[PDB]
Amino acid sequence: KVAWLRVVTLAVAAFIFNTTEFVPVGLLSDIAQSFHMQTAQVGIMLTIYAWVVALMSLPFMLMTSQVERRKLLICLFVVFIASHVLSFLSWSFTVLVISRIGVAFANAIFWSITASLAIRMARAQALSLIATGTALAMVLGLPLGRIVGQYFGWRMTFFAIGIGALITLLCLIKLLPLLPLKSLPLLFRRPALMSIYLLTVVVVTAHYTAYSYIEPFVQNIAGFSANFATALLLLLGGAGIIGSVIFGKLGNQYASALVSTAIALLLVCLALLLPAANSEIHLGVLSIFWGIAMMIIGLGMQVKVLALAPDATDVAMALFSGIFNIGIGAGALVGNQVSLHWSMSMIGYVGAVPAFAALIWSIIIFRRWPVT
Ligand SMILES: CCCCCCCCCO[C@@H]1O[C@H](CO)[C@@H](O)[C@H](O)[C@H]1O
Ligand SMILES: CCCCCCCCCO[C@@H]1O[C@H](CO)[C@@H](O)[C@H](O)[C@H]1O
Repeated sequence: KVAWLRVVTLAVAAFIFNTTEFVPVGLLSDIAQSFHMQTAQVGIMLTIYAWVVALMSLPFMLMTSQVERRKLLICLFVVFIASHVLSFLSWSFTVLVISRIGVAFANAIFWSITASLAIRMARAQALSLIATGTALAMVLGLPLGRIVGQYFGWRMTFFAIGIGALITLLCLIKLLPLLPLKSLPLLFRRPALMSIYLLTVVVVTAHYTAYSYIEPFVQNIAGFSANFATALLLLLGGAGIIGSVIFGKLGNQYASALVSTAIALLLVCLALLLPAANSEIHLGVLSIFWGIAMMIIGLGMQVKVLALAPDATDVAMALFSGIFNIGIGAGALVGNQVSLHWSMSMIGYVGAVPAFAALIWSIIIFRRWPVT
């Protein structure tokens, strides 16, 4: 009953925390406009947010292992809210980026403890309540947040996100009850696990070289309307939900085959992004594949990480999330460079290189370790 109420207030927080990671992709120009930059330069806020989560997610999780979670959640929420107020009234791109380092700290801690808190209250579908909040962040959180950005501006988008957290924080204060390192070398010494981390960083770099700049790409390269970009992002968000269900149905026994097929499919979408940019329905139909491909890739490797480190899922997850974010920041940076020094239309072809590498690498490591 109220058990459900608290797992539910956890899911709305998941949705809120994931939406703010996502929304900069759909406010890049709006943000660029307010600070007089080209849209690609704004990509630095993505790199910098993702690398701070990466370098901190494993350290943060350890240092906060002895803190009771209700006290922990409140502090991370306070940091989160304060940071979004700071994004709203930020007086320089530098101040905006500094606010984004603040939200990165809260996110890093927040994803440490949120699955554990979901299972503590009654369980398997208590966990799916946290995932569906992520899911909603994808198909609703990012698209709606862009629409708010277009009407009210990007600052109000960040301001609204913090207010929602604040409302969520208060529900958590009423609803929450009292909530009372040596694995790295062993995990390092598992080449099958290390190979998945390697795969993860390469393939995520591939995807985010293009995905980070899809908004300026759609409007300034494909030259479609601002509202076409918003629809594409809902397609991608809904395509991700689609990929999420096929994986959930066949992932436990076809994860390797699913991962490599999805990587092949992602490679193909990257290479055909600029060619498909002349037809709005080609881009829209491409993005449906793109969205399906990338979410199957991400969950397949997450399931490999679990299958390879059941003895230490916490640090393995902290490691997986960390290296996943390194690929996020690398994708934005490479995308940033291809856009500034070459052009944003090669964004699809440059992302294709590492996606190809990752394909071959996936094909190799699944031959070498085929039973999980
Ligand atoms: C080419 C070397 C092989 C790389 C394979 C990646 C697994 C080892 C990297 O772990 C490191 O752990 C640190 C924890 O703070 C972070 O800096 C970041 O998570 C990550 O880099
Ligand atoms: C952070 C992105 C910059 C790194 C460059 C991406 C390449 C990493 C892919 O791995 C390598 O691809 C080789 C191609 O020959 C394979 O032969 C080799 O097996 C494998 O080690």
